[PDB]
Amino acid sequence: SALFEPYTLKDVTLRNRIAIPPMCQYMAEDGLINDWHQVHYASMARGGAGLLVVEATAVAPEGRITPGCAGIWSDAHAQAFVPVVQAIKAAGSVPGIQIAHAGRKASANRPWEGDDHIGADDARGWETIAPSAIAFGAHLPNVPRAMTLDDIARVKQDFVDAARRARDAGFEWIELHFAHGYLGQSFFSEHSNKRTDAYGGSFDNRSRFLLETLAAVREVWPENLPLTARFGVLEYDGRDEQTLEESIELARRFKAGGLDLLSVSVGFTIPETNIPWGPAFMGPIAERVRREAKLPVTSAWGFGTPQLAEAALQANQLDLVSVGRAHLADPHWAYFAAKELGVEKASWTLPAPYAHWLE
Amino acid sequence: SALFEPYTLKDVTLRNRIAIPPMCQYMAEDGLINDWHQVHYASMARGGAGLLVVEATAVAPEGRITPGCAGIWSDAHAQAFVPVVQAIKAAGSVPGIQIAHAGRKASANRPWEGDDHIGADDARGWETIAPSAIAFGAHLPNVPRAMTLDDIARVKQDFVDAARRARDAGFEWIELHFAHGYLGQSFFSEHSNKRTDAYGGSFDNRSRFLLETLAAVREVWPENLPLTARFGVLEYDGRDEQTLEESIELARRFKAGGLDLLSVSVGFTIPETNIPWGPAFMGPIAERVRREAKLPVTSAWGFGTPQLAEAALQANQLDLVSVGRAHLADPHWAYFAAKELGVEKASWTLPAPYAHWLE
Ligand SMILES: Cc1cc2c(cc1C)N(C[C@H](O)[C@H](O)[C@H](O)COP(=O)(O)O)c1[nH]c(=O)[nH]c(=O)c1N2
Ligand SMILES: Cc1cc2c(cc1C)N(C[C@H](O)[C@H](O)[C@H](O)COP(=O)(O)O)c1[nH]c(=O)[nH]c(=O)c1N2
Ligand SMILES: CCCCN1C=C(C(N)=O)CCC1
Ligand SMILES: CCCCN1C=C(C(N)=O)CCC1
Ligand SMILES: [Ca+2]
Repeated sequence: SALFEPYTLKDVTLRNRIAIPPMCQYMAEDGLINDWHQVHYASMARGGAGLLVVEATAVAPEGRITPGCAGIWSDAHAQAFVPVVQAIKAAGSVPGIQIAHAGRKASANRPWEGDDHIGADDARGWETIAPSAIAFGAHLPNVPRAMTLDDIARVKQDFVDAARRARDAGFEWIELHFAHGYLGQSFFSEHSNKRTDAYGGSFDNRSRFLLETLAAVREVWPENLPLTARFGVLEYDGRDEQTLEESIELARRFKAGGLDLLSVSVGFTIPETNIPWGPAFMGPIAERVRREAKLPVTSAWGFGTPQLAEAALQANQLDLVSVGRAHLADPHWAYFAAKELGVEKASWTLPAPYAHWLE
Repeated sequence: SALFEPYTLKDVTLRNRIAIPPMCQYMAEDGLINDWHQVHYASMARGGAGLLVVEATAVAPEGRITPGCAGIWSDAHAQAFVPVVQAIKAAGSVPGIQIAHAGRKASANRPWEGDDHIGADDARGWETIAPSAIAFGAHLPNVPRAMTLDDIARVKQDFVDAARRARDAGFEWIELHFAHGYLGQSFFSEHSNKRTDAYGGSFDNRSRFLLETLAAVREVWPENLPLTARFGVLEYDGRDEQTLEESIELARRFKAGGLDLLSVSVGFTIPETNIPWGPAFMGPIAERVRREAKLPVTSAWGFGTPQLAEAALQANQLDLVSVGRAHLADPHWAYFAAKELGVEKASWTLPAPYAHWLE
């Protein structure tokens, strides 16, 4: 089975091609993770996935999506991740982390608590920052503060500091969050970036924040550990042909800047879109990025069917398959997949105290 | 649906009728549980089961099955369970524990490490104790030493000490392990008990160790928390009619002695048997014990299909359905069952960070 072949990137070897993508838990307090996360991540890692990327973790407090988001903006925050890292490794999985800044989509309620921008009366809220003073709209009407050159320099340095802290916590895989309409994606998109300085206007200028951040992080992140990023390569906003061409060119520049793998996603930069949600709908998009930018890729958004995952690998659309919600439903989904694809000794996808009894 | 009705017994209310029965993990060292257990139990509790009975926990070192079995024979051992109790409660489940003594089946290898008696030259082994100096046979050939009267007093007191510790660690449900061929079962069975003192021969005498242990535990275990036991009510040894009749009379005496619920199982006292394994095969046996002894019951051994569980409850065969291996496969099996049975807002069997997304 393609899905259960190992994968080696730099010095890291994954035991199979199942990745658990970052999934916000909204259970942290002041950025600090706790027993919610400890058990959540340890249980999924024991489930058999080869790679577990920890949820979007804010590089600065204002970079959280919500008051429940994890952070890594101080050494105390980083120390809190050490037992999560070590529990993932003890299970035989590889620990990764996604470091993030929510940009204009920050200062929002938890999804099951309204999922909308926090109101001004509410004392949980904070001022948001973005390339331009323009609101997402819809359920996120708050207008961000337009970043100055000093802000841009400060945020870049926050990504660098976060990467250094991830390294020292023991993460073996890092993912820069340049997707889903948050700070990085919003610098790239003409929808949200109306700057007239070096960071807006042209393709080179709009790309600049992303490329400068990647290069700054590259200076502290170990050369022998995968350096990856997540990027929304189209919006389904009526501009897909040109947007995707630009996105793929940026992926070529990521590669020339030392990126080891790209997690291919959707932009979500504005609400006025028509995303054609469906089983494995990103497969052919990821394939095009992979082939044209000549870079390893993963993608998500409809692969929790073991046959869909296997198919995407056999078609060389993906190098890793990211399976999210199915792991929330069943933290041992990788075992389920091994059974469903007829892997020999499928139960030994799991640790002995389970595997012995399930074969 | 019947599966998702609450259950109240003494001061304890279970949020549904799904119980996770005790399942040995063989991952402890010198009886001390560790991070294996912490995550294992916390993840299953978050999966939605109403009751989680912690694995067979030895009241004394020689009463472990294996060198990996959990123990509660010191206050340090009991303190190790406190975070497990706390995590089970935090998940909305009720924490229980099974306290145990393996009798002549003790001093064995872990199941994936041969599953047989440790040989005499292996320094990991120990002398075993039992009512009479008779081996189980087959893969457990070691002959136990016959217990003295002082041994019997000491082991009863170890059960008392274990219950006291379990109480103080915060467990809300206790289960005495009088099943599966271990020490208690072996006092009751004529196959293993050939004693000629007060603890063997007659039905009263064979019952004595079990009834005295129950009464001694009852003195320390709070009256407002369920006091339960697991007991093998037949062997499938060609003596089932008489064995079942005696087992049911013993169950009546347990009830008279303050037992709140009986977990109905198979004796496994000797290897020379013909157990008719199949889906829910214990259902009719449990029903008969329930009806004739007038005690609430649970059972296991083939109920991990949601329809089989639901059917057993509607037929009033069981008050709680114990689902073991399906929870090793999927710690969130209770959510899977809620979906399979068409429970409304089934995803909210799980905590919010999962339920919101799975709706
Ligand atoms: C609870 C939850 C939380 C998040 C997500 C989604 C969900 C369900 N996703 C998107 C996620 O990584 C993935 O791409 C999607 O879930 C699609 O994959 P599945 O169809 O769920 O396998 C996500 N994406 C990301 O880049 N960083 C993150 O922290 C989050 N957080
Ligand atoms: C790994 C493992 C370990 C144990 C068990 C079984 C398994 C699979 N079982 C028996 C268990 O509680 C249950 O009765 C059986 O698993 C049958 O139920 P299922 O068919 O698995 O739902 C068990 N029984 C018991 O009384 N105390 C225990 O500690 C153990 N340990
Ligand atoms: C962005 C649209 C839906 C996917 N989600 C992504 C998140 C992320 N942190 O990238 C958080 C919630 C949902
Ligand atoms: C006689 C074996 C029945 C199932 N098991 C029960 C155990 C028990 N501790 O009661 C341990 C292993 C297996
Ligand atoms: Ca011996």
